[PDB]
Amino acid sequence: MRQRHILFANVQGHGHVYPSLGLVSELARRGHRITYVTTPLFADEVKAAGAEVVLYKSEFDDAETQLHLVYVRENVAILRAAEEALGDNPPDLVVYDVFPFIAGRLLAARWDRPAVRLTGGFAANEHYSLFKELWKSNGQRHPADVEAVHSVLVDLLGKYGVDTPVKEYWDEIEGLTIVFLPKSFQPFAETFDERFAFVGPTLQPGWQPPRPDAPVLLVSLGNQFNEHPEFFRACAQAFADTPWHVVMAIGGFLDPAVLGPLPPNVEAHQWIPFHSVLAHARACLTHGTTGAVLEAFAAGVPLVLVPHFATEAAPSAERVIELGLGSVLRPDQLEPASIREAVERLAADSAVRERVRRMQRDILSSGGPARAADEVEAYLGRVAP
Amino acid sequence: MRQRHILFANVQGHGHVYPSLGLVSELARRGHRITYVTTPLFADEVKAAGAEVVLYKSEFDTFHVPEVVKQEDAETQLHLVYVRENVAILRAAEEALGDNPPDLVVYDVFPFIAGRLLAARWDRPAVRLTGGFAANEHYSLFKELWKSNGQRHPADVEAVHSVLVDLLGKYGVDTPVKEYWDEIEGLTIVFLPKSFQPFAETFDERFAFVGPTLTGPGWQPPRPDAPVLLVSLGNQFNEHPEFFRACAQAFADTPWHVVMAIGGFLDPAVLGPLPPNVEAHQWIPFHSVLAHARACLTHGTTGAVLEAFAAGVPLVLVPHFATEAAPSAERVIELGLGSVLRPDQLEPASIREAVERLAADSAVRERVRRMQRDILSSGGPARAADEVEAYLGRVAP
Ligand SMILES: [Ca+2]
Ligand SMILES: [Ca+2]
Ligand SMILES: [Cl-]
Repeated sequence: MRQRHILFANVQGHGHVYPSLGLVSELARRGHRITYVTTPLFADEVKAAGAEVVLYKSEFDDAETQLHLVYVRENVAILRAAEEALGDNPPDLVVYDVFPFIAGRLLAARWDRPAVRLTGGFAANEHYSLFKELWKSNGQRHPADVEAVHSVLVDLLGKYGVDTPVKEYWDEIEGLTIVFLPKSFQPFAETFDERFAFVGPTLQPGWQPPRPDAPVLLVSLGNQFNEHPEFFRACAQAFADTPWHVVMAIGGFLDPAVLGPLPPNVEAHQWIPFHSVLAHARACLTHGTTGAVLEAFAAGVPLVLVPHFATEAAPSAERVIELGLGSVLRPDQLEPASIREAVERLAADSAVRERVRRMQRDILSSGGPARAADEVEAYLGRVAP
Repeated sequence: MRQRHILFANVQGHGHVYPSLGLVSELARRGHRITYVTTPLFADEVKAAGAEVVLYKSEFDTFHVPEVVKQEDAETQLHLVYVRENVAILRAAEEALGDNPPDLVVYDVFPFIAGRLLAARWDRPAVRLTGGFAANEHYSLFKELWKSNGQRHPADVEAVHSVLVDLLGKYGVDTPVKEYWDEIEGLTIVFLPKSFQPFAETFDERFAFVGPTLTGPGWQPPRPDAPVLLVSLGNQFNEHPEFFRACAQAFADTPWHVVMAIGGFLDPAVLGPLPPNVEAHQWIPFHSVLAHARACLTHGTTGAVLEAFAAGVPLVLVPHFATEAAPSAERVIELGLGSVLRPDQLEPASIREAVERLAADSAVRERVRRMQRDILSSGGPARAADEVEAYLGRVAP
């Protein structure tokens, strides 16, 4: 009955953009006007999803204070991009990813508009915060307790008539937070109140196994920038002369020729349709970021993780192990025979398999992009009648 | 809505199964028990979508080699295999569900005889699905095809008619065969945007035009403003390496960057050395490439067409590569959303000039952008699930 003008505040990067786009499309499907702040790198992708784009220039084009400060400057960059573009015509709603939460909430404070937080990672409240656990494990102070960071945030927050102490503002919970995870994957899930919606992951003729009885393995380390020909060769060697059929997605940087001849039961591709392979897979060998792990569990496929290939993968990998949904290979266990052994043990573990099938069920019932849009619209109902 | 037991009856084949799958998942998300009739070839895909599988044995396992080179009555044989395939699905579903029928039968248009007979015998409401044009008293793609082929309606062929009268009678149906064939379902979910439908204005509220299930490690172009062409002929069982080589030749030493998706049956090594601005892959993520593309050169199946238009990319069509592509291809040309190349028009220079002309055509550009908006506003699986749940509310709450 109402068209809403909805502004997305998001940082550039595959991991931050991709999970959001299903929601952007479902809201545009519903007749809402989507504006989305991003860089030229993701502009075309965001427009294809149905949104109008506001371009910002990314900063990513004492080491931790510098990581902290640039983080602040990136929020400032997105903040100023959105203000200049929208100007004397505020949107109805600000939806922002956790990374630019400074930008998002300040836009909402400056326009007097409600906001929604988006997260493709674990939710935070007073009982669990992944960010607090990370700072702790690295012996870092909370950024708010860092003078140089604290100083800039005081200035920034004052400009926007915010007098809230920096550490508290930092820890405030949004009116609504859409969490793109199934609830059972969330640490301390039971403590998370009504303002948190665990909606799960957003998600060519496809690939078909050449031999219908063959156990299928998917190997992927994402679309890496740095190249691991050695690992893919070791995987090829590991499953040569076994009943397995192995599909290796090597990304857009590595030339499949580089891997040399492959046996007939191993295939390598820069790009593969992941879900079509996972639908047939008995296991998946992967880096273990949140995205990768949930795609596998959405298809009921147990995991062997190699989290040293992905820096973000640590918390997600840790959770997989914690829940008994997969195993992990250390960098000293990457000889072909070791890879084989780990994959076979995991694939044969019927306890892990049943846990993963229950996770598949929890993903399915989570609700997806349609529910995430229903949540957005419902929220707008409450704070904007 | 309370959990319902919903049965999907579908034929095997990517073009029939894939568009249905978004709806399957969205219904399963809502708590519904989904059972889905298919073959082993698609059993994994359907299970991953959230359905339990009832297997059937396809006539097309062994009707591969009987009809390739025709003797006289090949036309009649084609109709008879269609009927047998409907019967294969009907028998499998009845055997599997036995004395415990589902609450609702959702059938694809190809097995409509199976779907409607299951619904009659079980005394249940039914929903029709189609990935192609809807039919009513004003328009029927099949009637136009038979007409253009100079062949009789299958109901007017003696061998087919006799089988069908007998089968219908076994389900307490004495409706004349041709009349029955044309009856309109209580609800039809059409996976097309309404504007793409011929005689769209004549379709009443029993037809929901929900559009294609939408698309979306991302591929990036080599320069920000590189003109990008996507070339795809689908997952061709046939080797057309010459065409891909011709495409590569066409754009060598031009600023274009060409991405060729050659499918899972062709080794890209077969193509030989490619120019540095041309890349070939068995699989590519179509959406990532289309988001940057200025044009798409494609066979013109309804699936591939709507994918291109979802991204606002105009098409150059080569429909002779896919017999299934003629209706969609003709619609694209009729609407001015693309051009077409014939078999004699496939020399490299012909390909390059055709693509350049199409990509520069502002009028096409604008009509395609209107089609993109239609598709984006069509509603998709969430709307399709809403329509199914609402229909249940009315006819079997
Ligand atoms: Ca891009
Ligand atoms: Ca299959
Ligand atoms: Cl129809």
